Amino acid sequence: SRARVYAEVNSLRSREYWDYEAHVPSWGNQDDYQLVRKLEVFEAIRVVVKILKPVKKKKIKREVKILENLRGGTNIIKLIDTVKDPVSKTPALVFEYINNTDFKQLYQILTDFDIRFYMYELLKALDYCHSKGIMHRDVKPHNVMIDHQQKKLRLIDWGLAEFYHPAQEYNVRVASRYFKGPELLVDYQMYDYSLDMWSLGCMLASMIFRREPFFHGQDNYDQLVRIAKVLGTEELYGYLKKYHIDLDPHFNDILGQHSRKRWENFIHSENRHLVSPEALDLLDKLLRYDHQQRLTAKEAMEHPYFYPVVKEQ
Ligand SMILES: O=C1C=C2C[C@]3(O)COc4c(ccc(O)c4O)C3=C2C=C1O
Ligand SMILES: [Cl-]
Repeated sequence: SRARVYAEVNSLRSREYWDYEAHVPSWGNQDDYQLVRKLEVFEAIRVVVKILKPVKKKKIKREVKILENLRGGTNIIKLIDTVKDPVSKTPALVFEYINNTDFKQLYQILTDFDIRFYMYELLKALDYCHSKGIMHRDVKPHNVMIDHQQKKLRLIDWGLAEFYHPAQEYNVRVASRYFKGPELLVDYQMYDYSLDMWSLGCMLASMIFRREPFFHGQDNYDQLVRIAKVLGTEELYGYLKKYHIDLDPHFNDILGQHSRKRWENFIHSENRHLVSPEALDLLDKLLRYDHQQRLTAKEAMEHPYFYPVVKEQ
């Protein structure tokens, strides 16, 4: 399997780009930054300070190299410095301050324009990083930072983000349960930037249908079952057949007969305004079992759904 876009990007670049094992950060004095408040992560002297956890050294390079690569990115959060504590020789990331407004409080008040705006802003981010050979693997509304007064956005926490090298197999052990795409739930390693487009999409469902999460699996197997109830099982099975995927025996007695529903099955009085058939066209093109069948980040910014947002640019 391969990416429809940006697939060579890293290959055409100096090894130094994407070989993070070879990265050597300069760690600075965290005494430049004092605890003000806690979010883990803290606010400080403004900034936000991330204390890297009991994590292997290799995992840390990957997140610094990637943040430097994406420095100067549209709607991508930015790194002011990487530091350590004098007494505590533990590594630390320090980011620009965005004045957050927790998505659970801010989603319920969104207008059918707010949604496309903030989704457009997300796609600006995802496409930019997809164009640098990096894939996020952790797009949830938690990692989507918004300032509704400022109407700014930042995609955050690149703790999990990996460089894309074609035909490379990746850990299927990433992302949050609700925003995991089918590739992760059926143990398929040869995934790419499409994953984030499932993530994003999943969030689209939530924003216009106000069912948050949209796919609320109660375990990791159920998370695929929950998806088969919308998208249908036959279309699922064909997807597995195509990529010659071994289906774990536990899925045997928990899928069965399921039908492609109508994305309109999810409209009701409370969400009526927020749905437009342009939302329901993009959305379909975004939530497809087959990672390759899915919209790219670019093709998405082109969907009609955003014609109202491009107009006021
Ligand atoms: O891994 C993380 C995790 C967070 C959690 C979180 O604290 C959310 O809230 C934030 C923020 C950063 C700046 C900011 O201004 C803000 O409000 C966050 C992060 C950045 C990261 O890289
Ligand atoms: Cl990983």
